[PDB]
Amino acid sequence: GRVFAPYSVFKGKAALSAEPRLPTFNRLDSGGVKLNRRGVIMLTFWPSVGERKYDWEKRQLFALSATEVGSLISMGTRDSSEFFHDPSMLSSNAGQVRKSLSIKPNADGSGYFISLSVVNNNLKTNDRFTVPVTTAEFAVMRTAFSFALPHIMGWDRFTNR
Amino acid sequence: GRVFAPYSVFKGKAALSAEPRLPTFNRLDSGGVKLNRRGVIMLTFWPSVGERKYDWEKRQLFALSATEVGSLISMGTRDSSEFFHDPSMLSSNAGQVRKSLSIKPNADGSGYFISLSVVNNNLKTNDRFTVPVTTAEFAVMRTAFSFALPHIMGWDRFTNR
Amino acid sequence: GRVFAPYSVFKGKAALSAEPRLPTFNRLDSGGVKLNRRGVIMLTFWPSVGERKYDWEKRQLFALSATEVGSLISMGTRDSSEFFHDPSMLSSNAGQVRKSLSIKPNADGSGYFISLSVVNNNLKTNDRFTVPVTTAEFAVMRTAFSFALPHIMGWDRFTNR
Amino acid sequence: GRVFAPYSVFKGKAALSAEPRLPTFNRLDSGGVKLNRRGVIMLTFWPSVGERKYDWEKRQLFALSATEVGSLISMGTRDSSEFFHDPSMLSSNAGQVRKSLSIKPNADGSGYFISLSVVNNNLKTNDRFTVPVTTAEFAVMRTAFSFALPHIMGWDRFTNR
Repeated sequence: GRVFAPYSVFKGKAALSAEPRLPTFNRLDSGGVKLNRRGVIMLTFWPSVGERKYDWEKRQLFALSATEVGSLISMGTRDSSEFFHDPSMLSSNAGQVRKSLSIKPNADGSGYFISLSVVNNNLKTNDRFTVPVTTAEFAVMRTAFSFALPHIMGWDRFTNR
Repeated sequence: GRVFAPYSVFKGKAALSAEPRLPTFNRLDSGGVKLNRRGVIMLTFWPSVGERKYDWEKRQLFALSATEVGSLISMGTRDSSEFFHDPSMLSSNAGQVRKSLSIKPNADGSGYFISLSVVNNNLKTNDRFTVPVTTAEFAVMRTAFSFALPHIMGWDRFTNR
Repeated sequence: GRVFAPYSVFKGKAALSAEPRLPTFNRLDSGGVKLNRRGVIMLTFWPSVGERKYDWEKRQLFALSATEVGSLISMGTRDSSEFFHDPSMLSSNAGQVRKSLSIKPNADGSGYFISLSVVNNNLKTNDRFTVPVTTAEFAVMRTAFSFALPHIMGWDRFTNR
Repeated sequence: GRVFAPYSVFKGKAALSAEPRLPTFNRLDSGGVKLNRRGVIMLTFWPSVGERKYDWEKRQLFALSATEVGSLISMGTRDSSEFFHDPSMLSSNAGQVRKSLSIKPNADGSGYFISLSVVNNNLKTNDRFTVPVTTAEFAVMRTAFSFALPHIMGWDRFTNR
C-alpha cells in the first residue's frame, strides 16, 4: 500500500513538510518495466493559526522534479533559488494558476527562508506561506533528498537483487 | 527480531556507542502504513573502571533526533554543538532530569570531545562522561549517521521494490 | 526482466540520456556468484530535428566504466575531461571506430558541454552530438551516478540481507 | 553463498584489489541478531611478472577496519596515511608478522601511492607491493568504500524492510 512518512518543520507562521512520491511504471508486454509517470519530492505548506496550531485545510503543494532537487542539494550557504510552476502549463487552463517556490539564504548563514506563493486567477486568490529552515534542518533535507533522488528517478530498480 | 550492531569508541575515561533505532509505523485500516514513533540515533556512554574495562551498569543514553543528526553531519572541523534534552519535558516530571550532549573540536583539528552530562534532581545525581573522537572516528559517525538518516526518518519505505 | 528508467536532458541541438547497466554474474559450481561482464553507465546521444523533436534512429552510445564515472563525480566546477574508446580495441576491427566523450565547463560556471564524437572509417562517417548541461542537471548526474557506482561494480551483492 | 566482485587496479609493478567482507552475526536465543565478527574492506596486493601479467600466488592481504576506511574516505588531495597491523597481536605469535599499508599523495595531486609491506620474522621474508592510484581510481574507492561502510558495520540490518 501507500507510505506516509513526511519530514516536517513547524515554525511561527507556517509549516512545511516534504515526502518523496515514487514514479510509476508500466510493465511491458515484452517483459520487465518502463518508467511512466515521473517521481518528485512533494512539498506541503500550511498556515499557523495559533501557537503550534496549523490549518491543514489551507495547505498548498509544490512538486520538486529530480532536476529541482538537484538544484536544492547543490545549494551553498550563500545560494538562492526560485522555481516557477504552472499546474496546467500544457492544457486549456494555462495561466490560471501560478506557483512559485523560493529558497533564500538569510544574512547570518544560519538558515534559509523557503516560501511558496500560489496565485489563482480563477478563484482570484493569492496565498503565500513562508518557513525558516535552519542549517541543520536543511542539511536533513539535502541528505534525505539526495537519498531519495535515485528512487524518484527509478534508478533503484537497477539492483543486482 | 531486533538487531544489535553498535559502532563503539572506547577511550581512557569512557566509552561511547551509537546505534540507529528505527521508527515505528501503524498500518492503517485504509491500507499501507503511517509513521508513528520517531526514529533516532541512540548514543550510549559508560565509564572506564580500569584499562579497557568499562562499567556497563553506569551507562547513560541520549537519543539524537533526525535534526540533531543533521546538525552533526554538517559539522565542520572547527565546529561545535550542544543539545539539551528533558526526558519528561511534557509530563509532570519535567525539570527533574536534564541531559546535555556537547561536541567540541579540539585545538589541533585532530578530533572532537563528545560529552554527555546527566543531571537528576530526583536522585540528586550528577554524571558526566567524556569521549575523544578522532577525525576518522567522527568520519565513520558522519558517514554511518548520514546512511542511517533516511532510515530513521522512514524514507526507506519509499522504494520501487 | 529488464528495467528502463533513463535520466534525460533534451536541448536545442541534441538529447542525452543516461542509464545504469548492471554487471552480470556467473553462479559458480562451488556456490555463490562471481562477477563476469562489467557494469557501466550507458550514455545515449541523439540529434534534434525540429523543436523538441529528436531523431532516435541516429543515436550513438558511450559506455562509462566505473573509473570514468569516478572521474565524472569528482569533477569540480572548473574541471574538464575527455575519454577515448575503441569498440573493437582488441579485435581485428580495431581502428575502424573511434568514440570520444568530452565534458567541458562553460566560462560562466553555469554548466558543462558534454559532447560525443563517433568516427567510423568503415562507413566513412563522422558524427558529433553536443548537449549543454546545467549545474543542477549535472548535480543530478553526479548524485545518480554516485548512487549507481556500487551497483555497476556489483558491490550491492554484499548486503547483510 | 559467497560473492566475488573485487574492484581492481593493475599497474606496471603490481596489482591491487578491494572487496568488502561482511560481518557475521550470532542469532540470539531471545530473538533477533547480534554482530559477532567485524566487517572489513579487504585489500589484496600481488606482483607484476611481465606486462599485464601478475602472480596471484604471491599475494598479500590487508584488512581495513571501519575506522581505517573512515580515515581513507576523509583523505584530502594532500593527505597521507599509514596503518600498522600485527595479525597475531594478542596471541603467542605476536611480533612475527608485521604489515604496514601506506597511502601517500604524489607531488602532482594526480593520485596516490598505496603500498603494502609485509615483514615475516618466522619465514625471514620481506615483501613490498606498490600501486599508483589516480584521482579517479581513488574516487571510485572512496565512493565504493563509503557505500560499503554501513554494510561492514552491520548497520544495513537496520532497515524498515
